[PDB]
Amino acid sequence: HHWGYGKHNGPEHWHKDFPIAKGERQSPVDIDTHTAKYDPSLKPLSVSYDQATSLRILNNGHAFNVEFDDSQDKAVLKGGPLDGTYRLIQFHFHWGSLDGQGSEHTVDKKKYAAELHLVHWNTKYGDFGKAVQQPDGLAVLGIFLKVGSAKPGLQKVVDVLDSIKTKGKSADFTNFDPRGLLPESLDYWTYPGSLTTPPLLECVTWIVLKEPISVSSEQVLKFRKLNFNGEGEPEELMVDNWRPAQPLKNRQIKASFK
Ligand SMILES: O=S([O-])[O-]
Ligand SMILES: [Zn+2]
Repeated sequence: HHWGYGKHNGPEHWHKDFPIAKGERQSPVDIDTHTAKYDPSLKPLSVSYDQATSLRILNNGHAFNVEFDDSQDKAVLKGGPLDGTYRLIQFHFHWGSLDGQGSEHTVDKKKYAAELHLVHWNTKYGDFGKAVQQPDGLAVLGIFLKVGSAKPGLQKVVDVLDSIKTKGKSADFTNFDPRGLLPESLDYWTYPGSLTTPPLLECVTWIVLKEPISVSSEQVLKFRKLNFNGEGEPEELMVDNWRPAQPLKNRQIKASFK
Protein backbone atom coordinates (compact mmCIF):
# COMPACT_ATOMS: atom_id res chain seq x y z
CA HIS A 1 0.00 0.00 0.00
CA HIS A 2 1.89 3.24 0.87
CA TRP A 3 5.61 2.90 1.40
CA GLY A 4 7.27 2.98 4.78
CA TYR A 5 9.75 0.99 6.82
CA GLY A 6 7.65 -1.97 7.96
CA LYS A 7 7.86 -5.62 6.93
CA HIS A 8 5.10 -5.20 4.39
CA ASN A 9 5.98 -1.83 2.84
CA GLY A 10 9.70 -1.48 3.63
CA PRO A 11 12.67 -0.81 1.39
CA GLU A 12 12.66 -4.25 -0.19
CA HIS A 13 9.23 -3.53 -1.60
CA TRP A 14 9.80 0.00 -2.93
CA HIS A 15 10.82 -1.12 -6.42
CA LYS A 16 7.22 -2.25 -7.22
CA ASP A 17 5.98 1.37 -7.09
CA PHE A 18 9.37 3.09 -7.85
CA PRO A 19 11.33 0.99 -10.36
CA ILE A 20 14.25 3.44 -10.14
CA ALA A 21 14.88 1.69 -6.78
CA LYS A 22 17.02 -0.82 -8.74
CA GLY A 23 18.73 2.03 -10.73
CA GLU A 24 22.46 2.56 -11.37
CA ARG A 25 22.95 5.47 -9.00
CA GLN A 26 21.03 4.62 -5.83
CA SER A 27 21.88 5.70 -2.31
CA PRO A 28 22.96 5.10 0.39
CA VAL A 29 26.16 3.08 -0.20
CA ASP A 30 28.90 1.62 2.00
CA ILE A 31 32.02 3.87 1.92
CA ASP A 32 35.05 1.55 1.58
CA THR A 33 37.80 3.85 2.89
CA HIS A 34 40.62 1.98 1.25
CA THR A 35 39.03 2.12 -2.24
CA ALA A 36 37.96 5.79 -2.07
CA LYS A 37 40.22 7.90 -4.29
CA TYR A 38 41.81 11.01 -2.83
CA ASP A 39 41.13 13.77 -5.43
CA PRO A 40 43.34 16.84 -4.98
CA SER A 41 41.25 18.79 -7.47
CA LEU A 42 38.32 18.80 -5.01
CA LYS A 43 37.91 22.20 -3.33
CA PRO A 44 37.04 22.77 0.32
CA LEU A 45 33.34 23.04 1.01
CA SER A 46 31.86 26.49 1.63
CA VAL A 47 28.92 26.49 4.06
CA SER A 48 27.31 29.94 4.57
CA TYR A 49 24.55 29.49 7.09
CA ASP A 50 24.86 32.79 9.00
CA GLN A 51 21.68 34.17 7.35
CA ALA A 52 19.66 30.92 7.69
CA THR A 53 15.94 31.43 8.42
CA SER A 54 14.21 28.35 9.87
CA LEU A 55 10.43 28.41 9.72
CA ARG A 56 8.84 25.20 10.87
CA ILE A 57 9.28 21.62 11.99
CA LEU A 58 6.94 18.94 10.60
CA ASN A 59 6.35 15.22 11.23
CA ASN A 60 5.65 13.91 7.65
CA GLY A 61 5.15 10.29 8.70
CA HIS A 62 8.66 9.11 7.73
CA ALA A 63 10.87 11.56 9.63
CA PHE A 64 10.71 15.12 10.95
CA ASN A 65 11.86 17.95 8.69
CA VAL A 66 13.08 21.37 9.87
CA GLU A 67 12.21 23.71 6.93
CA PHE A 68 13.97 26.91 5.91
CA ASP A 69 13.03 29.94 3.83
CA ASP A 70 14.73 29.21 0.43
CA SER A 71 13.22 32.22 -1.42
CA GLN A 72 16.64 33.92 -1.52
CA ASP A 73 20.30 32.96 -1.09
CA LYS A 74 20.28 32.96 2.74
CA ALA A 75 21.79 29.55 3.68
CA VAL A 76 23.90 28.11 0.82
CA LEU A 77 26.43 25.47 0.08
CA LYS A 78 29.03 25.84 -2.65
CA GLY A 79 32.53 24.62 -3.41
CA GLY A 80 33.54 21.01 -2.83
CA PRO A 81 32.59 19.06 -5.96
CA LEU A 82 29.79 21.50 -6.78
CA ASP A 83 29.33 23.99 -9.57
CA GLY A 84 26.97 26.80 -8.63
CA THR A 85 25.05 27.64 -5.52
CA TYR A 86 22.82 25.28 -3.64
CA ARG A 87 20.22 26.67 -1.20
CA LEU A 88 19.25 24.88 2.01
CA ILE A 89 15.58 23.85 2.00
CA GLN A 90 15.29 21.38 4.93
CA PHE A 91 17.20 19.01 7.20
CA HIS A 92 15.99 15.68 8.66
CA PHE A 93 17.48 12.59 10.32
CA HIS A 94 17.37 8.80 9.95
CA TRP A 95 17.76 6.79 13.17
CA GLY A 96 17.56 3.37 14.68
CA SER A 97 15.72 1.45 17.37
CA LEU A 98 19.15 0.69 18.97
CA ASP A 99 22.42 2.63 19.12
CA GLY A 100 24.15 0.18 16.77
CA GLN A 101 22.07 1.06 13.74
CA GLY A 102 20.31 4.03 12.25
CA SER A 103 22.65 5.63 9.66
CA GLU A 104 22.03 5.05 5.96
CA HIS A 105 25.61 5.40 4.70
CA THR A 106 28.11 3.09 6.45
CA VAL A 107 31.92 3.46 6.62
CA ASP A 108 33.81 0.17 6.12
CA LYS A 109 30.44 -1.43 7.02
CA LYS A 110 30.23 0.49 10.33
CA LYS A 111 26.72 1.80 11.08
CA TYR A 112 26.22 4.95 13.27
CA ALA A 113 23.24 5.71 15.57
CA ALA A 114 21.79 8.22 13.14
CA GLU A 115 22.44 10.33 10.09
CA LEU A 116 21.63 13.97 9.53
CA HIS A 117 20.80 15.10 5.97
CA LEU A 118 21.00 18.80 5.04
CA VAL A 119 19.15 19.05 1.73
CA HIS A 120 20.06 21.79 -0.82
CA TRP A 121 18.88 22.51 -4.40
CA ASN A 122 20.74 24.07 -7.33
CA THR A 123 19.56 27.63 -7.87
CA LYS A 124 20.03 27.43 -11.63
CA TYR A 125 16.82 25.36 -11.66
CA GLY A 126 14.63 28.02 -10.01
CA ASP A 127 12.72 25.77 -7.63
CA PHE A 128 13.06 22.48 -5.78
CA GLY A 129 10.59 20.62 -7.97
CA LYS A 130 12.58 21.39 -11.13
CA ALA A 131 15.89 20.62 -9.37
CA VAL A 132 14.95 16.96 -8.57
CA GLN A 133 14.52 16.22 -12.28
CA GLN A 134 18.23 17.03 -13.01
CA PRO A 135 21.35 14.93 -12.50
CA ASP A 136 23.02 17.82 -10.59
CA GLY A 137 19.87 19.23 -8.96
CA LEU A 138 20.50 18.50 -5.31
CA ALA A 139 23.44 18.46 -2.90
CA VAL A 140 22.88 16.60 0.37
CA LEU A 141 25.38 17.00 3.23
CA GLY A 142 25.31 13.78 5.34
CA ILE A 143 26.66 13.86 8.94
CA PHE A 144 26.84 10.79 11.16
CA LEU A 145 25.80 10.87 14.80
CA LYS A 146 27.42 8.64 17.41
CA VAL A 147 26.22 8.38 21.04
CA GLY A 148 28.53 9.99 23.58
CA SER A 149 28.35 13.58 24.87
CA ALA A 150 25.24 15.72 24.26
CA LYS A 151 25.25 18.20 21.41
CA PRO A 152 24.05 21.52 22.81
CA GLY A 153 22.90 22.85 19.42
CA LEU A 154 20.57 19.88 18.96
CA GLN A 155 18.62 20.49 22.21
CA LYS A 156 16.19 23.00 20.71
CA VAL A 157 15.13 20.34 18.20
CA VAL A 158 14.80 17.64 20.84
CA ASP A 159 12.59 19.79 23.03
CA VAL A 160 9.93 20.49 20.35
CA LEU A 161 9.42 16.84 19.36
CA ASP A 162 6.60 16.33 21.90
CA SER A 163 4.58 18.85 19.92
CA ILE A 164 4.84 17.04 16.54
CA LYS A 165 4.50 13.53 17.82
CA THR A 166 2.26 12.18 15.05
CA LYS A 167 2.09 12.43 11.29
CA GLY A 168 0.88 15.74 9.85
CA LYS A 169 1.68 17.77 13.00
CA SER A 170 3.81 20.90 12.59
CA ALA A 171 5.13 23.62 14.87
CA ASP A 172 6.62 27.08 14.29
CA PHE A 173 10.40 26.70 14.58
CA THR A 174 12.12 30.05 14.00
CA ASN A 175 15.60 31.27 14.74
CA PHE A 176 17.27 27.82 14.77
CA ASP A 177 20.92 28.01 13.59
CA PRO A 178 22.08 24.91 11.73
CA ARG A 179 25.73 25.81 12.38
CA GLY A 180 25.33 24.15 15.78
CA LEU A 181 25.04 20.74 14.00
CA LEU A 182 28.38 20.77 12.13
CA PRO A 183 31.47 18.82 13.17
CA GLU A 184 34.76 20.71 13.53
CA SER A 185 36.26 19.37 10.27
CA LEU A 186 34.63 19.60 6.84
CA ASP A 187 36.68 16.77 5.25
CA TYR A 188 34.38 14.60 3.14
CA TRP A 189 33.69 11.83 0.70
CA THR A 190 31.54 12.51 -2.38
CA TYR A 191 29.75 10.37 -4.97
CA PRO A 192 26.76 10.78 -7.36
CA GLY A 193 23.60 9.16 -5.92
CA SER A 194 19.89 9.57 -5.20
CA LEU A 195 17.23 10.54 -2.66
CA THR A 196 17.00 7.71 -0.09
CA THR A 197 13.21 7.69 0.13
CA PRO A 198 10.65 7.49 -2.70
CA PRO A 199 10.69 8.89 -5.28
CA LEU A 200 14.38 7.84 -5.14
CA LEU A 201 15.33 10.24 -7.98
CA GLU A 202 18.96 10.12 -9.03
CA CYS A 203 19.61 13.83 -8.73
CA VAL A 204 21.93 14.05 -5.73
CA THR A 205 25.60 14.84 -5.31
CA TRP A 206 26.23 13.35 -1.87
CA ILE A 207 28.77 15.03 0.42
CA VAL A 208 29.32 12.81 3.49
CA LEU A 209 31.45 14.27 6.28
CA LYS A 210 34.16 12.08 7.72
CA GLU A 211 33.81 13.38 11.26
CA PRO A 212 30.67 12.34 13.19
CA ILE A 213 29.02 14.59 15.77
CA SER A 214 28.20 13.19 19.21
CA VAL A 215 24.74 13.23 20.76
CA SER A 216 23.74 11.86 24.14
CA SER A 217 21.72 8.73 24.68
CA GLU A 218 18.88 10.88 26.09
CA GLN A 219 18.80 13.03 22.96
CA VAL A 220 18.47 10.03 20.57
CA LEU A 221 15.93 8.52 22.98
CA LYS A 222 13.62 11.47 22.28
CA PHE A 223 13.74 10.77 18.53
CA ARG A 224 12.49 7.24 19.16
CA LYS A 225 9.35 8.61 20.87
CA LEU A 226 7.91 9.99 17.64
CA ASN A 227 5.22 8.17 15.73
CA PHE A 228 4.85 7.08 12.14
CA ASN A 229 1.04 7.13 12.51
CA GLY A 230 -1.42 9.99 12.64
CA GLU A 231 -3.22 11.10 15.81
CA GLY A 232 -5.93 8.68 16.93
CA GLU A 233 -4.37 5.76 14.97
CA PRO A 234 -2.67 2.77 16.59
CA GLU A 235 0.80 3.76 17.76
CA GLU A 236 3.81 2.76 15.68
CA LEU A 237 7.07 4.27 16.98
CA MET A 238 9.18 6.14 14.41
CA VAL A 239 12.39 4.01 14.51
CA ASP A 240 14.58 2.37 11.89
CA ASN A 241 13.59 4.85 9.12
CA TRP A 242 16.81 4.08 7.19
CA ARG A 243 17.35 2.39 3.81
CA PRO A 244 20.18 -0.17 3.67
CA ALA A 245 23.28 0.25 1.48
CA GLN A 246 22.76 -0.19 -2.28
CA PRO A 247 25.24 -1.47 -4.88
CA LEU A 248 27.91 1.00 -5.97
CA LYS A 249 27.77 -0.23 -9.59
CA ASN A 250 29.81 1.95 -11.96
CA ARG A 251 30.65 4.65 -9.39
CA GLN A 252 33.78 5.92 -7.67
CA ILE A 253 33.78 7.52 -4.24
CA LYS A 254 36.24 10.44 -4.05
CA ALA A 255 37.78 11.76 -0.81
CA SER A 256 38.75 15.37 -0.14
CA PHE A 257 41.52 14.17 2.22
CA LYS A 258 44.20 11.57 2.61
O1 LIG B 1 17.66 13.30 1.82
S1 LIG B 1 17.76 11.98 1.19
O2 LIG B 1 16.82 11.09 2.47
O3 LIG B 1 16.68 11.73 0.24
ZN1 LIG C 1 17.54 11.60 4.39
